[PDB]
Amino acid sequence: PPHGELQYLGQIQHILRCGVRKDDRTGTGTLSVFGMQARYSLRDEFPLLTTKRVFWKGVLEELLWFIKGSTNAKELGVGDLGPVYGFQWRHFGAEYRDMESDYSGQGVDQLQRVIDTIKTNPDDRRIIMCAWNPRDLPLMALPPCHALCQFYVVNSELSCQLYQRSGDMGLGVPFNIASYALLTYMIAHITGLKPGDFIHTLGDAHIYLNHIEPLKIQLQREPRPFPKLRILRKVEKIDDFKAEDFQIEGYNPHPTIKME
Amino acid sequence: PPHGELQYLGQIQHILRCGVRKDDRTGTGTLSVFGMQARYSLRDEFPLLTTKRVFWKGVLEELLWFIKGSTNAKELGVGDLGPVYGFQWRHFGAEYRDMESDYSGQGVDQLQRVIDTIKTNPDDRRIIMCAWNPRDLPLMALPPCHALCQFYVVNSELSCQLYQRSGDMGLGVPFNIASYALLTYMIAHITGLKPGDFIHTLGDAHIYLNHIEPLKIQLQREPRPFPKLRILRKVEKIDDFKAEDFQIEGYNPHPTIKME
Repeated sequence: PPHGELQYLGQIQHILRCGVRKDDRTGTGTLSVFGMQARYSLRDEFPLLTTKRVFWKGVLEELLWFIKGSTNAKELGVGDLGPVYGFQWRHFGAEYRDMESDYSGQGVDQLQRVIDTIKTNPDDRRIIMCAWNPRDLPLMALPPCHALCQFYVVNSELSCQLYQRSGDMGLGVPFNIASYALLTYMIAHITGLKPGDFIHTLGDAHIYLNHIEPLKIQLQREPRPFPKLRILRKVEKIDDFKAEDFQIEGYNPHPTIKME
Repeated sequence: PPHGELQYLGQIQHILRCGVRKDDRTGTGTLSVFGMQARYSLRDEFPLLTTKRVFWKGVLEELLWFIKGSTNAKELGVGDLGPVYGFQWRHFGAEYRDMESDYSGQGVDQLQRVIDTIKTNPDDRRIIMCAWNPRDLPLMALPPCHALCQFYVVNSELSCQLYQRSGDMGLGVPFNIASYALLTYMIAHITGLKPGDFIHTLGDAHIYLNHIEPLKIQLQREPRPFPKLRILRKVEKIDDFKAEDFQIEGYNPHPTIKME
């Protein structure tokens, strides 16, 4: 039964060997492969990658920030931004005044809707929440999402598939694996389900040119067993979670790699 | 270099062996796996599956119908429906009167937008068109799409990833592989690119209980080389394509299997 992180490492190795040169928005070079997918078990372990130390404290704090629906840059330590992955998760489509305003009952609450659907119809094939890159929002009518998150329930287990239209394999991907796995753990918890799988799918999976040498070194590292994630308290509403409620156990990573 | 159809067949075999019982909307039973992906080359071949005869005539005619943006059931042979995968592809968000009405310049033209972005910025990570199941549209505010299609360009090749939130593996999937491969061929053609890969990703990948025995028989069949798809004329606008313009060559399928 091979370690899940071997998928991530093989994807890296695949982009290095077979990726094509392609520029991003800013004209910065990448090696790119289109279409990738990996599956991480959430059953009695937590996919916090071990071939480098992943910034767990930042993962947790930024997810809790997003769950608050905040547009206050200063509320997050790891300023009116307008809409961001929080305002869209909790107040989807509501007309935005300022970050201090009262948005209660305004717009679609995509996150509460996912949780309520899990509890009203676990078979539903439509348990879907999307996030937008803020910069796309004024660019065009009906802009595409950056990321779509689909949940799935069978046998009292909650799985999650995250589809991102692009994925920065060196910096963003390890961080997003941990972030959506954590979201799945929180949702499973409040809905009385057990976490099942996290599945990560990408469109443009890329490695920035300046990350090649650090990733080549990362690839020489053998994964250690994944840690465990324990929630320390019985928590009722998704808004009630605090950073204090979570303990990562048995995390034995290789050293930090700075990318970038 | 294994035949691409071996992916489809292994996915079938995987759901039969490892799928969990799960009911659909109507309470009809399936075996289900969450999260799957396969990649089909579009380079000098066309992924029209060969372990059964796929209804190519219907694939082509229904795609041409969708591209017209029609809501006239009778215009398709393989009645005012309101919004359907055509009205959303061509007139996304426009207020719908009746099927005979003039919708020119009304709503977002997702399909023309994809084509125009390919030609104005081939590096764009946002070349995305979505489709909705008509029945979801009045159910809630901001309903989830049924399917998201992302295009990708590198080295003068056009690839396409289709993510569907659920996929009926026996009936719908072979048909959708051919449909999006064909769309990729048409778009590649008008943008002066070569088709690259079609990547098919699913959320709830399922086999209806009544399809088990026919699929078990299908699995005993060896794939033949894929056919070729030739476009017979130089075509300029996506609206100009006619069924007459397309010829499938070298298609040598095993017999039709009726599912259901």
